[PDB]
Amino acid sequence: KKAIVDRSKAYVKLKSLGKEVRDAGYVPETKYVLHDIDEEAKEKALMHHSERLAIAFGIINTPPGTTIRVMKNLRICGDCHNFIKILSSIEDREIIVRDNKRFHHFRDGNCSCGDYW
Ligand SMILES: [Zn+2]
Ligand SMILES: [Zn+2]
Ligand SMILES: [Zn+2]
Repeated sequence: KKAIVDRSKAYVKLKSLGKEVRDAGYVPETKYVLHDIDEEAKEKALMHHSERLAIAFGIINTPPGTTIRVMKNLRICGDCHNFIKILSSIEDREIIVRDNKRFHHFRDGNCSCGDYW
């Protein structure tokens, strides 16, 4: 209930981050979203990938510059990998996403996996 409030705050930050990461050169690859829905809804479906929501929550919940550490039991999709790389170029935080195979260390617009995962 109050946890729904934490989610709400993450979705709000995500919208903000979405605009800035777009300004930084992120272009959402919506050809991936296999639903008979409009382009805006497809872009929202990608923005709402849970690793983005968890990163947005980490950013509002921690002091500026704090390393963000997110764990996802599933592989990070190509679109999230691009989004988080670009976010790491404009947010002065190390962002670490642990997926099913590795620790993706996003720093300064690069990932430690070299985009091969
Ligand atoms: Zn889907
Ligand atoms: Zn994704
Ligand atoms: Zn990576």
